[PDB]
Amino acid sequence: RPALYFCGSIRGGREDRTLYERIVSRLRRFGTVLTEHVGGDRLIHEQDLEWLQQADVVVAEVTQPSLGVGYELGRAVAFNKRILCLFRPQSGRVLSAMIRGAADGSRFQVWDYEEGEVEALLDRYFE
Amino acid sequence: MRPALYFCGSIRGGREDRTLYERIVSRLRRFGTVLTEHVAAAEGDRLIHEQDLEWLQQADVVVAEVTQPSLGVGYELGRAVAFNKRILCLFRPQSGRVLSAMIRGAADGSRFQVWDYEEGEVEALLDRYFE
Ligand SMILES: O=P(O)(O)OC[C@H]1C[NH2+]C[C@@H]1O
Ligand SMILES: O=P(O)(O)OC[C@H]1C[NH2+]C[C@@H]1O
Repeated sequence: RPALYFCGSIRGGREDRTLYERIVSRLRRFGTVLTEHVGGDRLIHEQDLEWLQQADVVVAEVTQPSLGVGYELGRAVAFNKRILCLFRPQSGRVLSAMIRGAADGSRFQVWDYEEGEVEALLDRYFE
Repeated sequence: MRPALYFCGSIRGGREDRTLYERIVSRLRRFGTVLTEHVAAAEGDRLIHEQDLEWLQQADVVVAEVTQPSLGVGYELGRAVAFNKRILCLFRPQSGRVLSAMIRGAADGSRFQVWDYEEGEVEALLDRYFE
């Protein structure tokens, strides 16, 4: 059972907070989830990085633009983590080229999806 | 040999601050070679990622305007930290936003600096850091 780290916008905005709760709930079926979503900012940075380094898979919902989500993904790539990013084209946004373009299709995957189907998608990824 | 400076700022996260980014890039060009995806208005995704990452890896200093939330800007900063780069981040409290804890909290006051500023003062701030 993998250790899972979940990334999603907070100070970038909480528009997708309910969807993040669904994602985290489904991820908890497959492994232990660490996430901020359940001094000062230095402590948050250190704690989030600690949990990210411990994870077997980093899962990020990348629809809402966020510096912190991007930063976590950049650190995760440099740590050579297995990464799953989830993006909703129905938002009308174009996903950052730095995230879409970082994908290699194996270790770093980016999946476009419709909101209602996120649980099934996670089921498929996590077998 | 001119110092190599990489400039980060939101694009697909939103172009609200694009005119300000042109001012920053123009000032940075006084101090060294500027590498950036940003193009002055008067002038696939894997290709963009690889090109921007190569420029970042080749830079001495990474300068980011971090007021507009952006996945790409954050990703570049994360890669830059792991690449052992010197980093300067610029944030405007007049936006009313609370800057991401991952950026504010990554600061160490020397090789990763985060400065709050007012828009009309950005050239003077850059002159201070680079002189
Ligand atoms: O506050 P931000 O939106 O910039 O970043 C939030 C992400 C970074 N750390 C926790 C969460 O995944
Ligand atoms: O499109 P985004 O906002 O996600 O990211 C833009 C930054 C990432 N690469 C160029 C620029 O600095």
